Amino acid sequence: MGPGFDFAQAIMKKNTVIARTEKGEFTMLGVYDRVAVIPTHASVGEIIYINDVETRVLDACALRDLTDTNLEITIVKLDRNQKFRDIRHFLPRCEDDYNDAVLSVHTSKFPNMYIPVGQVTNYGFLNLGGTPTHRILMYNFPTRAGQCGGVVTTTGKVIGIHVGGNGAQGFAAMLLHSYFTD
Repeated sequence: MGPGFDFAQAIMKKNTVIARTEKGEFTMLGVYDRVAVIPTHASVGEIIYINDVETRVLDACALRDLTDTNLEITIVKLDRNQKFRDIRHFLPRCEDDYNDAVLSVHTSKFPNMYIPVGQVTNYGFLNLGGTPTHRILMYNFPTRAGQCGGVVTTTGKVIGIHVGGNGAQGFAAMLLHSYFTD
C-alpha cells in the first residue's frame, strides 16, 4: 500500500521459499547463491522440503555469539539447482533500532501476508522459550504461530527473521552483513 510494503514484496517475490522440517512449515529467506536462513528451533536435518521438493542439506550452522549465547539463526546451504538473487547489500552492518518495519510471511496457511509492526527496538537479551538469546529485535504486534521465519524489513534494509512472541510483542533475530561474508 506504500513504500514499506513495496520493499517487503520485492524481497518476498524473489528471496523466499517455503521450508518444511519435522517441526512444521517456515518462511525461509534466501540470502545469496544456495544459502538461506531459518530459526534454529526449526531443527534442520540432513533433508528438508523446499516448496514441497525433497532437498539435501549440504551444510547447516546454528549461530552463537562469541559469549557462546544462542542467536536463534541457522544458516543453511541447500542442494538446489538455482541461486537466490544476492541481497547481502540490504543487510545492516551493526545492531540498531528502526522505525516503520514490515513483517512478511509466506506459507501454505498464510500466503502473501504483510504486517506493519511499527517501531523496532534493539531489545538485546531475551529468554526465548527457556533459552538465553542475544541480538533480539522487538515490535509491539500480537504475532501468532505460523509467522516464524517471517522477514522483517524497513525501506531498503532486511533486518531480521521472526523467532517468537509473548501474545502482545513479537521478537526477531537480527541479520547482520558479517554473517554472510565469503
